[PDB]
Amino acid sequence: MKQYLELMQKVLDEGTQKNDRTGTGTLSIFGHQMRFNLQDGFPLVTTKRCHLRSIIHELLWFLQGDTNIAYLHENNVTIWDEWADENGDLGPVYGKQWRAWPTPDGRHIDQITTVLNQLKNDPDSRRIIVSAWNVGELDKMALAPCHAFFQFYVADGKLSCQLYQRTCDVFLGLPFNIASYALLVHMMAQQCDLEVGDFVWTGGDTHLYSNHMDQTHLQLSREPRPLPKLIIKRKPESIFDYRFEDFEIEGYDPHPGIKAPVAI
Amino acid sequence: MKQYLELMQKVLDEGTQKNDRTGTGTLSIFGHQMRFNLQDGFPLVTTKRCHLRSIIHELLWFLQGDTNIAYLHENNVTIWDEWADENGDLGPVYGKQWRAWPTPDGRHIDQITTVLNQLKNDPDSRRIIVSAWNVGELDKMALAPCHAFFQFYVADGKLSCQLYQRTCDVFLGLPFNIASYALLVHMMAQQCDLEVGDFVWTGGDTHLYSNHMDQTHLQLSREPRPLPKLIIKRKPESIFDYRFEDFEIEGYDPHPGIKAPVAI
Repeated sequence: MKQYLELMQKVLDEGTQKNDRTGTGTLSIFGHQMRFNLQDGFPLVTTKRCHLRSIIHELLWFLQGDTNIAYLHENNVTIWDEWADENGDLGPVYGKQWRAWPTPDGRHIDQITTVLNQLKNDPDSRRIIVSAWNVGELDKMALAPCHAFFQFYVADGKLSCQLYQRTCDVFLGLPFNIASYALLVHMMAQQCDLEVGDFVWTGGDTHLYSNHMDQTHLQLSREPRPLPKLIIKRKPESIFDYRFEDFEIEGYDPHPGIKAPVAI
Repeated sequence: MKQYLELMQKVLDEGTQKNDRTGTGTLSIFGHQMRFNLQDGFPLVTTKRCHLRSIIHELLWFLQGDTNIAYLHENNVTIWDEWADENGDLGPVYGKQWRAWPTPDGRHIDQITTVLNQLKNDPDSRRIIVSAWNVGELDKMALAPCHAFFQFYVADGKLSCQLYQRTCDVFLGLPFNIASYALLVHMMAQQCDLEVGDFVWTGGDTHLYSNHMDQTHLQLSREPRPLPKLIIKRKPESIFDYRFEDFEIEGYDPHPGIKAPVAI
């Protein structure tokens, strides 16, 4: 997409050379923001073939709040295998914080229900927020939250959402990340009888790995195509009742997929 | 400053009309980002007279972690009086989370020391973060964090910082907000023997109150002047040992101050 390709080019033109968790070098910039008007189409990259299968399953999994990968495994979703232990546990990652943030007084805060409550009764609230950045539980998580915090906003009958992504592998992870949150906005909007607004993506350490340079140049040589349209076949009673089959994508005509090799 | 005035104009041109905590109407946009290269000068607005007295005291107060306004009062800083109770308490606001985030297992996490530890031993970390958004303690705070989360970044010997501001009164609060964080970056950089980089400001619900429109148009008619220079007269042994007198501003030549009337 235009916004995505412009970010790739920006990292290439302005990125500084360094390293990551000590391994593969990277070109990186700090601080970036882009906006996707969801009324213009579902933001699924077209300059390379992407699939929504894992994205959808992971999101439904997040919303359920169970951090064991059992559900993902039953559906052959393996993106979390790398971080899961023998029992399939990941510690209190995303879902646990979204649905049951533990407080010092023994309570479990349901941030998703809280946000829906706010969108329904106080849509102009300036604190319709979900945070996965639970400082007191970071050490127990298999992975510190990458999509760390997000906020909702309502205006002119439309729901918008801004995500703060602390770290981002532009080539491998970003396409997945944008589609995931765009899907969440559509689901939240449907439950609130609102139209979709903008998805605002804000990033911290935004980078391209050195071994993805040829792949990036290849993608940049391709012309973006019209964005597809997301179709929600059913209207569930609540945000926790969506099913994999409820989602469909129309008019998706991407360029060939590009593999993303990673070092270990 | 150029960046500040451009935001004012953007809210005027693109802002949507609505309301706040039910009271004064506002013009607002959602999602914005601007960057201040601290090497170009200290970002203290010049199109209206600003003072750093309260800003400095509040920051030193944050760093100490005590949320009682006693210190502020002793120095005639009254910006928190509005929210403090009879005893001068505010609940677990900013400072408490910065220095002693309570965990469910009975610990108090010092995020400031953690960040300094990271800048010293792992400057390329993609999670050098401080969060004040403690979901489990929001109800006990006199005010939910407005400057909610910030992240540091190091490149080419320079320290950068990005702040996520969930809500922002562009006319009254923003000038204060930018200077406060710019000061923190300078202090953090000095302690780490680094040069200052960029301060990246990211906002959520960014607005202008209806009763600040004339004031905004007046400020927009004024030409920004060269930014001043921050002078740190001393080099403390740690981030917790700064004193009010350690800071001085040179070359500050602003336009006259503009009062900001607020409804109650």
